[PDB]
Amino acid sequence: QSMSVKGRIYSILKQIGSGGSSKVFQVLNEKKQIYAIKYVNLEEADNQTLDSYRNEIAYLNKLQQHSDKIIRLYDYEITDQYIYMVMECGNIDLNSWLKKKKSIDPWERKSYWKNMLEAVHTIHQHGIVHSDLKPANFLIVDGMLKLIDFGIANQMQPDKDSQVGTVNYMPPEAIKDMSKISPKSDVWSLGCILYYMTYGKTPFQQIINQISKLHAIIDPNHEIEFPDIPEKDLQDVLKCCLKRDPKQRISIPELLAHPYVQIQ
Ligand SMILES: COc1ccc(Nc2cc3c(-c4cnn(C)c4)cccc3cn2)c(OC)c1
Repeated sequence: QSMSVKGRIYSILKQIGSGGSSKVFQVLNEKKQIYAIKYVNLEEADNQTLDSYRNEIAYLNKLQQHSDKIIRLYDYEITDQYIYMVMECGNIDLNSWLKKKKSIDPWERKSYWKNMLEAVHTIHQHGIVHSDLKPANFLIVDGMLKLIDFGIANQMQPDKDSQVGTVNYMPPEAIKDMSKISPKSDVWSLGCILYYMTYGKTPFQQIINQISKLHAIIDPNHEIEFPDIPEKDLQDVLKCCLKRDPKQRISIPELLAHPYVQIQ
């Protein structure tokens, strides 16, 4: 099968992912260049869902010129029935990659981390707080990590359980506030991803019961374990990201001036 976007024809190689009323396909243009096209079916979409997709497209377009750590959006077609977004095609998402890998290279972990900070910092500059960061929001595109979405609309999974979620990256202030959400909330989630890339587990994964897990995340008495590692700077980053008090938690601008990101 093939699809048309702004008078340009793309042939479908395969479906990469799905989630709700959206599908992502690996496609080729006439010159045999690879792209990823995101198709959103708007036929059963409520005003709230519509506005979320409009807001996600607007921010992707706006952020193109600000950072190359944001996934490229080349073109799009939006009607009342559907949305087509032509984007750069990545090799794999970070969650699928972390599930495969037995061990991560220290240099690779540092380079990916730098990319994540730059991408998240860019959205923060524009007043966006993602609030739902997790490895699946990151795409590996020829050695560099790029942010795929802004947490504004529907997330997707590779191609399966539509019920699947994770509270493993959720910050304490988001749970306590039941507005406490700030850029600091994304620092905690990034901290959890880096903790996963360092210890091979998220800080609270060992807790089965979801209620108990949420209780441990907000409990000041539940001490997060930071076992000794050769990179002392990395250990400091982790501890600074995973402070329960968001006022005491490190900021992204400070994380970008950290020895861990700036020094070999
Ligand atoms: C698990 O296997 C794969 C994961 C990702 C890719 N690339 C890819 C995924 C994209 C997703 C998306 C879809 N699902 N997720 C989690 C992100 C959205 C938007 C653009 C994308 C561009 N490129 C892939 O391409 C061969 C294979």
